[PDB]
Amino acid sequence: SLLIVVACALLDQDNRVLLTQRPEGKSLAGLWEFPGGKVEQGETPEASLIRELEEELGVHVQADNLFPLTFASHGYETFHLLMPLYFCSHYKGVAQGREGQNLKWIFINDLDKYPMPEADKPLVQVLKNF
Ligand SMILES: [Mg+2]
Repeated sequence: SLLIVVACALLDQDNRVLLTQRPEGKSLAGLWEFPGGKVEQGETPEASLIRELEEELGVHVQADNLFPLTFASHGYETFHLLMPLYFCSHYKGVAQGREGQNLKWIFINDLDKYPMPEADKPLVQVLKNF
């Protein structure tokens, strides 16, 4: 019924945020989005995000370095999405697409230049003003 997904705005030395794009596979190029994933049973939201970032990007993050920013809340035909967004400017590893996905570091004021899922878009506005 209610799906909880956590996401992260990873910030580099130059105030670029990382967006990722699923591979084109057998059809067309997908949308740009914040890295993240489902919050699973027996995991805190922070644990889930930390694991997602390590699985997807080989980026290593400490819970004390994840800061709540905002959340999105979005109705779909068959479930409700609640999506907490964290920011993180202190992490270890070099982001690489470990699941064959595409990576793009984008200056914060430029994020709304890129096609993004409808749910991710209010989150972009919050990032610009912070
Ligand atoms: Mg994942």
